[PDB]
Amino acid sequence: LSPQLEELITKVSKAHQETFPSLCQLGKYTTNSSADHRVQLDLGLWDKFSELATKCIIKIVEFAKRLPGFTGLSIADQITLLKAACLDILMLRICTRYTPEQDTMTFSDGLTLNRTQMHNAGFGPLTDLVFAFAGQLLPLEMDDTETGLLSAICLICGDRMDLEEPEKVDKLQEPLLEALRLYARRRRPSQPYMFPRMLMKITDLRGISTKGAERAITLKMEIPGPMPPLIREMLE
Ligand SMILES: CCCCCCCCCCCCO[C@H]1O[C@H](CO)[C@@H](O[C@H]2O[C@H](CO)[C@@H](O)[C@H](O)[C@H]2O)[C@H](O)[C@H]1O
Ligand SMILES: CC1(C)CCC(C)(C)c2cc([C@H](O)C(=O)Nc3ccc(C(=O)O)cc3F)ccc21
Repeated sequence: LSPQLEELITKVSKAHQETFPSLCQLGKYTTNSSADHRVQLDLGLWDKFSELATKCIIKIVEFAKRLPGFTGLSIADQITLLKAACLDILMLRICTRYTPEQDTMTFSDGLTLNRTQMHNAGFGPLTDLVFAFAGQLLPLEMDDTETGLLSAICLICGDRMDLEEPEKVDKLQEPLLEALRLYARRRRPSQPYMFPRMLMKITDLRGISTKGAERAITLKMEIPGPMPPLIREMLE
């Protein structure tokens, strides 16, 4: 047993929770825009969606800086890691806000969109793949500590190209992986495949993020102006 490891778990858990409200903590509200038929694009929904995406990107940067050692990396390496992982973490985040009964996802201001509205906000032909990923996350029953650590593991990874100090990043990732296995096994000792299944979701996230970046390129053709600047930073 390690006191340092337990403090790391609590610190990452609290950093996730304070930068990403839980479904249960949110006052849900809805919209009647484009709610019943899929269209190419509803620009009112794109505008609201992209605004919320921008806010969540800021929250991910805030979460990252709360991770032990992260601000000890070069500023360039911090930005490199954020740019490489932010879409992955966003995809994880919105898929933890999925309500199977209503077939909806909920954003951090409580906006709750049905599947068609998600499509119409810009997800387009990526919509059903995203909802199926969200679907297959549910059986894991991850809690907010596990989502936070998995997100941290996604972000702090020394494989990203163009890192200055990849070995320093590897060493920062090591206790995160240790903490997630410890925590997961302790919380559900009868389900020992939970930790490896959680790590396998990172590859799935990367696949979904890649499709979302491809979708960003066609969506650009359809909106009257450039995407919001922090979204562009992520997509470069
Ligand atoms: C992946 C793409 C990211 C690559 C790196 C580029 C993004 C770097 C963003 C750092 C932004 C710094 O944030 C700076 O302005 C933000 C908006 O005015 C403020 O953000 C503040 O307001 C937000 C509301 O919009 C809140 O959700 C934040 O919790 C709060 O801290 C910060 O308090 C301030 O420190
Ligand atoms: C429409 C499409 C496919 C192309 C454009 C970009 C790349 C911006 C993108 C980005 C995401 C991403 O998962 C996201 O931003 N999620 C997200 C997560 C949480 C919150 C919140 O808590 O409020 C808001 C969000 F917006 C999903 C779809 C797309």
